[PDB]
Amino acid sequence: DNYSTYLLDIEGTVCPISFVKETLFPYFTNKVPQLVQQDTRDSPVSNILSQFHIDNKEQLQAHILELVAKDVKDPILKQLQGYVWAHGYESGQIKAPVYADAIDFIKRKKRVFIYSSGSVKAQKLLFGYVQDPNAPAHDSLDLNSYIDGYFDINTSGKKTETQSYANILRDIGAKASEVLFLSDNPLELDAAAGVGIATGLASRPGNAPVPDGQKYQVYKNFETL
Ligand SMILES: [Mg+2]
Repeated sequence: DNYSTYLLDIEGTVCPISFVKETLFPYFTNKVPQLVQQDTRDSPVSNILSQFHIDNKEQLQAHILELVAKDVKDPILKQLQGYVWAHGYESGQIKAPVYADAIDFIKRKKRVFIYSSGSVKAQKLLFGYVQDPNAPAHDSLDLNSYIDGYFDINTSGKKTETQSYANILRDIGAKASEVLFLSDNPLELDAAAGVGIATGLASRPGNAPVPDGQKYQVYKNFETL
């Protein structure tokens, strides 16, 4: 095809932007009280919880819920989230709603890398438990065997800085002209375009509107790519 490699944003690009707020955050916040109130010092979750450095369980419970409500990027929160979400996914309580055409795209393209604000471990977990478009309530699908790599803010830098894309090109080992980057955020695409990577503006139901006067090619789905 036109490109050797594809770089994909997650939220608003391959997954509905509604997933994190309608499903992941509420799932996690509903589980918090039980895990905090049950206090066995020797647990794998107990080691995570101790890294908040708050001994009072009422204060700890309130603090965790505050961090979620204020969208605070605390790595101890992300680990706690990872632990709760892993069990949610493994138990079948949650499934990642990847668009049917994004599933097909990932399965057919030869070189596919993910770049997201979520950590690499969280991305791998999301792509391991994908909702089956043919039967949402049946078993989830594993797309990890179709993904060649994952990038996050820690591995590569901020999504709006050109340098971050230079870091990804180094790790991908591809000429910038051979890479297409798909994202719903124009500021990400602008950063990518600074190092010569081709760009495409993903448009999905629930995303912020696309202004009439805008420079990027718009993709409503990935069937034509
Ligand atoms: Mg996005």
